[PDB]
Amino acid sequence: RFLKVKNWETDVVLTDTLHLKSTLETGCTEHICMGSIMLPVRTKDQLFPLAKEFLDQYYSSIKRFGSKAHMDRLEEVNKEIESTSTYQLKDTELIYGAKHAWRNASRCVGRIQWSKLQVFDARDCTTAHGMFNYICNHVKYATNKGNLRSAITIFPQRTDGKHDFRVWNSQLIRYAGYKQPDGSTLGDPANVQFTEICIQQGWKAPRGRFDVLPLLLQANGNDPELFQIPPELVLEVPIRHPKFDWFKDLGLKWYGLPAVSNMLLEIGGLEFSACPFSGWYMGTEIGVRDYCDNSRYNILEEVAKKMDLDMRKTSSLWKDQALVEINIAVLYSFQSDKVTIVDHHSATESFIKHMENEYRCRGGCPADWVWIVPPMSGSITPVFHQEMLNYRLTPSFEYQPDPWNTHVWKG
Amino acid sequence: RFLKVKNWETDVVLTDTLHLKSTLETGCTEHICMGSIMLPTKDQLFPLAKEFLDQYYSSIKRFGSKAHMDRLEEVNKEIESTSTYQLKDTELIYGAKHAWRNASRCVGRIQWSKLQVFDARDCTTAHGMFNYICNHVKYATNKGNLRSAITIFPQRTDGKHDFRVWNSQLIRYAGYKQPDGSTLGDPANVQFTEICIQQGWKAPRGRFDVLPLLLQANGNDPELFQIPPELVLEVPIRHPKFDWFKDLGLKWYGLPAVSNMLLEIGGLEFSACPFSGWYMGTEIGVRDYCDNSRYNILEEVAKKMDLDMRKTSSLWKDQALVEINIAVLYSFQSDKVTIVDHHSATESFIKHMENEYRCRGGCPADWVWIVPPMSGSITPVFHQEMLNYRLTPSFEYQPDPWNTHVW
Ligand code: HEM
Ligand code: HEM
Ligand SMILES: Cc1cc(N)nc(CCc2cncc(C3CCN(C)CC3)c2)c1
Ligand SMILES: Cc1cc(N)nc(CCc2cncc(C3CCN(C)CC3)c2)c1
Ligand SMILES: C[C@H](O)[C@H](O)[C@H]1CNc2nc(N)[nH]c(=O)c2N1
Ligand SMILES: C[C@H](O)[C@H](O)[C@H]1CNc2nc(N)[nH]c(=O)c2N1
Ligand SMILES: [Zn+2]
Repeated sequence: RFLKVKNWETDVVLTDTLHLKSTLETGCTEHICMGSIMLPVRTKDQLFPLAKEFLDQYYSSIKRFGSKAHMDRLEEVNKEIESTSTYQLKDTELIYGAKHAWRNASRCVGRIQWSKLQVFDARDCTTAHGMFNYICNHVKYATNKGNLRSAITIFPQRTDGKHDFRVWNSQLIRYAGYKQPDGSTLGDPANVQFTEICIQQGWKAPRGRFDVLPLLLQANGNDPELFQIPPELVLEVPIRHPKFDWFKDLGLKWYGLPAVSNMLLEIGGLEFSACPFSGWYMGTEIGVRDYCDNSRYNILEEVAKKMDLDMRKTSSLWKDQALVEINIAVLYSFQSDKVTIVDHHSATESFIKHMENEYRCRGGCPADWVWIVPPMSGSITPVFHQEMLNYRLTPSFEYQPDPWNTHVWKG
Repeated sequence: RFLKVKNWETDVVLTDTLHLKSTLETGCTEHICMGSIMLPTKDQLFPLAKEFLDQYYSSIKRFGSKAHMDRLEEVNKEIESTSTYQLKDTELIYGAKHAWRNASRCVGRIQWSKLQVFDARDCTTAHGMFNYICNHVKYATNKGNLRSAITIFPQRTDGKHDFRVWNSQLIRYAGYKQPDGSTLGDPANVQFTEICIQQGWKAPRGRFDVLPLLLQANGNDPELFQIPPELVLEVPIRHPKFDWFKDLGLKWYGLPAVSNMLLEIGGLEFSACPFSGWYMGTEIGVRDYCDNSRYNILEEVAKKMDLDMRKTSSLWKDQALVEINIAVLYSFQSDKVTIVDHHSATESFIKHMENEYRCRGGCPADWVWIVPPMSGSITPVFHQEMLNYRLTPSFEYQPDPWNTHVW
């Protein structure tokens, strides 16, 4: 079966066959599209076909499909599954698997980079202290004094679901949020709940606007433990504007390393519940969402006041004008400090070439338009005009419930 | 089966039950989402009529009444005898308003119940269509104080006598491919312009030539008519700060009027049903002016602003974009021509969505189309989960008549 996508700007038409290999469900039906919905213990029974599907893909990729090495490996995994109810991946398979989960991530505009991922195998880790050390090393490697390098650290896979490894932080580096008795918020309002957990767990909060949160780390299903990332490993960038000298006095900064730590990595049916991964920022993530969402730092008003825009009616587009200047400032600041960042024009242009390359060589590139299009200037980027097909391939990154809602406290 | 949508900015959760009444298919499956794809008999007819009449009679609190039953009775007999049926004026008006109410890609639906419906089912000739369209244009324009309207021509019979407006919109600018290899005017309209010329249009070969109407009545060959120039309200574009902006020579038309869609009501198909409201600024300033395949003016504007266009990361494109959109809104407002900015429009839509969930159990919405083409996440619709599904009455796409027409 063949599906066509068209780019309405260029009239380029692509043909997808890769979607034939999709296994997971989308959330949509013939009667309803859930394309804008944010969020729409395995028996041996279900496990071997998942292992087999993965190993077949791995051996095809190395041009050894149907080799004795392939057949022996299937054999070895089958016996390991029937004996132990699970199986261990070889380092090569783990690396291939992590790269492909990223390659398959339909919400990621950065995927041109997918084959360049440093994989840190942390499957020998046993304690929260061990997790802390692994994560410090990931932060140091990935940051690389501002010359950012993509990396993932993979902690032991799920067993019975009662011994999960989890990073309780949604991201490795994030700022605390504090709810004031008057209802105002200090810091990042998005992180108020997690900040409260940390305080409850014994974190001494400085109560400032940009306090780096401690790591809350869970090993082997035990209660999580608090650790402070060494401040010297946390690279930050003071935000200033190239023309507006008052912009520095807004007191803004941000961290250099975007590192998602709350997702689950599925490879060959195995589940890696703790798998922090990082790349580098696209400017709009900070300049549009982190700074300008009403529910985040929400600085649009203050900035517009300082530019002396007409703020009496929305039709002066004061919000849009200020948004642009803020995003110029983010990019300017990171570039000036030689910290890797990419603008939304470059990134979406690179994505289009990646997507086209994927169609030619892979038969498709699953992509979620709602996430791929940047949160400002959408139609002056080429992804806006690109039809996309969203489907789910494995290996994959998946959402999982927040650990505080599901954890059984040992005490 | 009962679906929740969440607003991630406000934490407000709405519960959708309205989707369970949807009939038409989405293009999506359990295995693939096609949310970003632009274009994904007596026995057929009577259940469609019944479903429609049931919802009509429910709407006026007369469900299960004798008048309900009598009407249902009358329609069924008419279908058995004549193979089709005729809508009562009340039903036609109800259906048209609900087609708009159901348009999942329309951000302006808070206005849905305030629609002026012109019944042109008595029309028989292309000259008649022209008169009805001129009257629509003049009524809807109202000297700049725009009023939403639809004009509805006779319904499809055997499919061989279709009424069609060949134009995709009532008011649009011609496009001409030059020897220079460049494109003059609106590049999106080169093909249709060629058809106009082939049909005898004497083209002015300018950059903002209002296309003539190509009107098809009763399945006959389309005829050419020029909308009276004094009925096409246009706005010269200037900027409140940049004096040089007027020198770009830009203008646009005040009346957004879609003429290529098919209105389905009660299984009946109205293949000619031009409708109009008023513009949201970004339609002109972002898409019409800044799409690379349209008037594509970003570079010229950025140069006049003397921006550093060496690096993408200067965001010169984004800066020029905002100023272009400031000029559009300022120009329409200064000339007192109705227009809405994307902040006001999306704020209105959130209020509408909440009304619809509260009073109807849902509101079908296509996020890909609802979120404005600039400044997406600083508008509230960006943070609003939406469910997209197809309800009738509806506006549907239909094939362009020049690939259909047996001349
Ligand atoms: C190397 C440069 C990268 C860039 C420029 C980039 C860009 C982005 C952006 C802008 C988003 C949307 C994030 C948001 O809106 O919250 C995203 C999401 C995502 N990225 Fe990438 N990314 C990069 C690297 C990576 C890497 C190394 C991985 C994994 C190995 C990855 C996997 C994902 C996944 C799974 C999502 C969806 C996250 C979610 O649903 O919350 N990305 N990326
Ligand atoms: C009165 C103010 C109105 C506003 C502000 C408004 C706004 C919009 C906008 C911005 C779009 C997207 C158009 C595009 O991107 O090409 C749209 C689409 C649409 N509108 Fe509305 N509209 C209004 C009136 C109406 C009326 C009166 C009707 C019908 C009676 C209508 C039915 C539709 C339909 C069917 C679409 C989708 C068209 C397509 O798929 O090409 N709108 N509207
Ligand atoms: C690997 C990767 C690369 C990249 N450019 N961005 C990301 C997301 C980064 C990120 C960092 N801190 C916090 C977040 C939050 C912001 C608020 N969003 C609603 C959820 C993600 C996201 C990940
Ligand atoms: C009723 C209505 C209201 C409104 N604000 N916009 C519309 C869309 C109007 C419209 C007018 N001229 C041209 C177009 C084209 C622009 C290019 N698009 C690809 C197709 C639609 C659309 C319709
Ligand atoms: C409701 C909607 O799905 C939600 O606001 C989405 C839209 N697109 C997004 N796109 C990105 N990259 N990141 C996001 O968090 C979101 N949020
Ligand atoms: C491919 C994609 O669906 C296409 O570019 C869409 C995106 N969203 C849109 N939204 C509106 N309102 N109008 C459009 O023409 C489009 N085009
Ligand atoms: Zn879908």
